[PDB]
Amino acid sequence: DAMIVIDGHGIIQLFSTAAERLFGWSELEAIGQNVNILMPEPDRSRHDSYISRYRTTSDPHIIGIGRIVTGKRRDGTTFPMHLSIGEMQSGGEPYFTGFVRDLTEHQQTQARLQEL
Ligand code: HEM
Repeated sequence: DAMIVIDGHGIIQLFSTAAERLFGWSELEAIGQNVNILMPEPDRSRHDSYISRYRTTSDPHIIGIGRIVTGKRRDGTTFPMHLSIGEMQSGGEPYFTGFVRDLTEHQQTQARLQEL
């Protein structure tokens, strides 16, 4: 699906091919950018606090729990996507791997069936 790996500060570490197609950023452009560039406000400005809250409390909220959210493409367009993150440790520091399943087609099919 699309895959993104970030470090404990929300910085993109790895960014898969399918992620590039989905979000519109190339791997080099994406890497080193904060994961919040992938979501609209008000979430964008808060994401760091979310990662910060968890880091500090050690109390999971959305770890291993998939939820539907609104993502943002490079061109400004937004779209619903299913997201699940796994926590992993490497080199002593924590990393988070997210799997994204695009849901636009589902949202359109559902909107359309409702309209008809
Ligand atoms: C691109 C669309 C995304 C949106 C809209 C989004 C939104 C959110 C929200 C609302 C929260 C906190 C929810 C709560 O308090 O229960 C959160 C937490 C978090 N997100 Fe995201 N996120 C996005 C993508 C990502 C990705 C791709 C990663 C991992 C590579 C990620 C990593 C995290 C982490 C580490 C937390 C903290 C977990 C916790 O507090 O339990 N997010 N996100």
